[PDB]
Amino acid sequence: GANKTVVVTTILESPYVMMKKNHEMLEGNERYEGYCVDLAAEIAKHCGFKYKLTIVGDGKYGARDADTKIWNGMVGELVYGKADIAIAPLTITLVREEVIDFSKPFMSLGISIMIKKGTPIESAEDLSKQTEIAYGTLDSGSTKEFFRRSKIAVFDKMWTYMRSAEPSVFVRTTAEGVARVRKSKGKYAYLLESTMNEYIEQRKPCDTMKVGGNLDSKGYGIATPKGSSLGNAVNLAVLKLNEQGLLDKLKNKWWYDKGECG
Amino acid sequence: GANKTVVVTTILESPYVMMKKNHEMLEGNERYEGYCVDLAAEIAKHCGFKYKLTIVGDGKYGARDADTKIWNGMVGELVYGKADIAIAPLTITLVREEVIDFSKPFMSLGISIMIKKGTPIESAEDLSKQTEIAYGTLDSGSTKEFFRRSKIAVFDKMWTYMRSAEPSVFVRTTAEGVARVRKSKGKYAYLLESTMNEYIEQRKPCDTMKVGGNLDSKGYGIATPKGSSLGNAVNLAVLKLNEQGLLDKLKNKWWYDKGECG
Ligand SMILES: N[C@@H](Cn1c(=O)[nH]c(=O)c2cocc21)C(=O)O
Ligand SMILES: N[C@@H](Cn1c(=O)[nH]c(=O)c2cocc21)C(=O)O
Ligand SMILES: [Cl-]
Ligand SMILES: [Cl-]
Ligand SMILES: [Cl-]
Ligand SMILES: [Cl-]
Ligand SMILES: [Li+]
Ligand SMILES: [Li+]
Repeated sequence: GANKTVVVTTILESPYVMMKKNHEMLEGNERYEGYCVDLAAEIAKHCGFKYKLTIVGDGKYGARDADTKIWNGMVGELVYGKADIAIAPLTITLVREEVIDFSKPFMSLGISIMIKKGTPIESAEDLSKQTEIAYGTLDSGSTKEFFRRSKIAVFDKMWTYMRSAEPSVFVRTTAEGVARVRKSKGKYAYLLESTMNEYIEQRKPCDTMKVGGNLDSKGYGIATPKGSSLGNAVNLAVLKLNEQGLLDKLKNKWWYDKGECG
Repeated sequence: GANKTVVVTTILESPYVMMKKNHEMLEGNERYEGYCVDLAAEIAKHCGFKYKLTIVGDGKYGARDADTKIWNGMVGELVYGKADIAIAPLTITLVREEVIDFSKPFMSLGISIMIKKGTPIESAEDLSKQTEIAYGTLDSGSTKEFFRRSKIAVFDKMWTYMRSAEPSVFVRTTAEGVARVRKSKGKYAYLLESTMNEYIEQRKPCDTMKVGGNLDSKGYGIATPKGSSLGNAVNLAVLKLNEQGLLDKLKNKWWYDKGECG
């Protein structure tokens, strides 16, 4: 039948998607800005569709409840037909790949350590061998799931520590994790995706840093419902944008051109 | 119908696939060793297929002749039905994605600069601004195609330099490029994939190094003919192996555990 406007699901997470300061004077997609807003515009331009940015209702990326078998988050919105495409910092994982389609990665990343400057930690092994410096992750998402599911000795030890540490080492949002690092006088380290770690390192008050190698090597992908015709074109668009250098340009724009730490 | 042995196409390129020193005393898949040999075994274990490693007849990765429209290399073997899967350091690119299926990446990489130690070059921009130190790429493959197709000023300038430089700055094999760096007294720099650059930096006589940031960010993928049923399972296997840390283990095994430079 006739073309329809493509429903995009995304999530408010700086610098990927933010409401503009003047959003009340704007309408529709123009209310938002960020890396994923720019990426959505480029994908739509190359694929020739009109689209509407919507914000995922439950604030989650995507996981399946073990009891009800229901998928939540942006993955769920795709699985249940509430959105046509997810354009967000959504990690390509096996369990998600089984239920939705993903483009090839538009950004590479790995789990990483954020410390307050001066914290005597250089690696995941360092954290795992001690408890004076508490450490944790988001309470939902692929970083938490990495530790929960790991059979690698160091990361399994870290997960056992995280589950049993008091007070809770988990946080609900990136902002909460960053604030906790900044306010804990070196006694909290935050495990988060390297992309986000790099972004925060260039934000005032310039008191955090990424330390150590990444713990894994993953990618973010554009997601569509399994079998959706849109998937092929969107994937070719990601590859084209990468080959043209435009994904690198967008990362530089949102991470470094605007950096606040010199 | 009944299960059939899966025909794998690959290419002799160290450390991905090499003939064992004692290969004459061995048969079948046991004649070969390397990262991609180990990876093929893990993929087959997880997917439950038997397979035969074969070596691509024409020694190429995969490109389409502009006049005849015929695909060569491992891509061609898939397109024309001569192999069922390609397991090799095969870069995911747009033009290839249009004709074959690719798994999500099993290895990340970018184009990079190899110098003989002491060469006064730190970046692609450095190379592009001069001619005393000649520089080039393989005469076939995705690294050459990156420069040929680039509309980025620095890389377009480098391509124009490479096409017009005398004597020819192109090489036919990785070994030829490495040898040329080693024998040219600092007057040749080799543009190659970062993975390979890192491998060579750990090989005697320990006289090369990787310099500068990568020029792009790409991945190697396992390839199957478009629409092949094997593609889904193989892709899930790559993701599982990545999530288990086994791809990192294989890279360490073939790059660093065996490193010859300390
Ligand atoms: N990418 C993850 C969600 N996520 C995460 O787990 N850790 C982080 O530090 C993140 C920053 O932005 C999004 C993030 C997923 O897809 O679940
Ligand atoms: N990955 C490339 C082929 N290739 C390449 O172009 N440059 C290199 O330095 C390589 C090392 O191994 C394979 C390589 C393709 O798929 O064409
Ligand atoms: Cl509509
Ligand atoms: Cl282990
Ligand atoms: Cl057979
Ligand atoms: Cl440019
Ligand atoms: Li999928
Ligand atoms: Li494809």
